[PDB]
Amino acid sequence: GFQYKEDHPFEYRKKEGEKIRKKYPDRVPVIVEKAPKARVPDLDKRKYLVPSDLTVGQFYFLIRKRIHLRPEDALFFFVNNTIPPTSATMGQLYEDNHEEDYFLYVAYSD
Repeated sequence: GFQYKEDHPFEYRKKEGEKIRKKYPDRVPVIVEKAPKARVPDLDKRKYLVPSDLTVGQFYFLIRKRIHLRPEDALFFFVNNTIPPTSATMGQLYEDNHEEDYFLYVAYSD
């Protein structure tokens, strides 16, 4: 599973997610890591605070660039056993998929 969940016990993650949701009402907290079997670069930053209206497609645009993919290279997000559509907003994805620690978890893969 996600490295972030190894690096921090549930109770602390939940307290931090609560904190963020209180402090930043129009942002959604996202943990982003490479999928276990993906063959692409790792990012140094895993904790994201993105506008709720940001689309999944825009988030691909940002992630793709940070891992030095070309627009024509494949990239997928895995979110709770699904690939979200590009038209979904991160706010929508958060409401549908956030964990009980109040984070949304997104894996990326080629």
